[PDB]
Amino acid sequence: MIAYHTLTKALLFPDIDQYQHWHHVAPMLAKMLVDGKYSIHQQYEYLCLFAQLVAPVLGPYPSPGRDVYRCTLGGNMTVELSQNFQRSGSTTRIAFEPVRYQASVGHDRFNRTSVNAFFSQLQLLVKSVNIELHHLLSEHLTLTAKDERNLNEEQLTKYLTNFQVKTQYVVALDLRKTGIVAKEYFFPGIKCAATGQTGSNACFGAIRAVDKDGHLDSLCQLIEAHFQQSKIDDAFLCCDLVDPAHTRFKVYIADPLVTLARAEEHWTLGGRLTDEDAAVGLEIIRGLWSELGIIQGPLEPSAMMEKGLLPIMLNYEMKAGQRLPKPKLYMPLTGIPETKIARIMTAFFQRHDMPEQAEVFMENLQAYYEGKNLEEATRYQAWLSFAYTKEKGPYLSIYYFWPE
Repeated sequence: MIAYHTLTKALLFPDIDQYQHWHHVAPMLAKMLVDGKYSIHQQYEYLCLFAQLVAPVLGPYPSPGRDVYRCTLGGNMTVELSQNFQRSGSTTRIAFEPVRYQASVGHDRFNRTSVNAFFSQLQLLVKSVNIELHHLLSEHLTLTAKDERNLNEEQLTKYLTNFQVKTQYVVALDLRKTGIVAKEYFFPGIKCAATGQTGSNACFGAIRAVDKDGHLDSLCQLIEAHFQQSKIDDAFLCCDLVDPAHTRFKVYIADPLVTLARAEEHWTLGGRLTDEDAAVGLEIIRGLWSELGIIQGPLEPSAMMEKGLLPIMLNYEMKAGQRLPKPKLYMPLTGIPETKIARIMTAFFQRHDMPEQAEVFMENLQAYYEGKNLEEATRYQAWLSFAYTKEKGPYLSIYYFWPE
């Protein structure tokens, strides 16, 4: 937090919206960098980088009732903080939808230009960021001008009632202790509502358009077969902003059937993953889901939103020289008290030889939400992500929602 207190008396923000995003996001970001054992220089580097690079493209500050282009990152903002837990440290990730006020006031209805503006700034400071995949994938996974002309307000109003926002792109800065690596997410929902194609057709067609030598086709077919068998459509796609030949693609699904049997079906790709690591990780998942008491909300996206409940999500990672696709499970935590989550997390950390994470998890969480009663709060920690390898063991991430 010292870096937030110190940079606050040295940074001159040009407008009130950047000022309010700084004081909204930087305190918790500073706490997480301290908790993650980042050096004091990376605390200043990444806070200052957020101020200079990210806050300008977070858009107008969404005061209650303010008529602005809205997003659901962190629940209600255009920015979301998350944390990946290691043994002797943690890694913080900043995710945001680049947006400028023109999107709120009629000059960019689907917010297409702001991600280009952000990348032109990001690439000046993080030279390793390659956006060749943004130019390649944008056509396949976002609404083009043709798609927009063949779109009627009936298909868009139906899509917006199930998924709230008009988001097409999300950028994630992964703050590794050796330097930032960036990832981009493409949401083809509005494109598919205009063209009628399926999410799997858009996401896997985009991968095969970039993967010309077919290095990923065996992984894509295994995943596509499970989606067609288990009757689920691809929701969106992620990629690393690196050289297109060295990137990782991740295909996401969002299942409104929040049951442990449905989660296990996707974790094993309907039985297509039979290795020992999928079997061990499944048993660690089974116990976490059980002890957390993951709430099965109503399937209808109408009533699941008014109950404040989230679906289950998974992604499947794909790289060129990879044998099998690598799953990761996202368990929704909204509706579960924060102290209950912190009790299972502490027990998890000490069971899997992470005693330093177990000692400080509760006090670190309470400091993220100063003066809040974590026994009544149920909408702060929103997602728990799980992946397992024999090398890494089980590794967990928490995705945080902002207070209302």
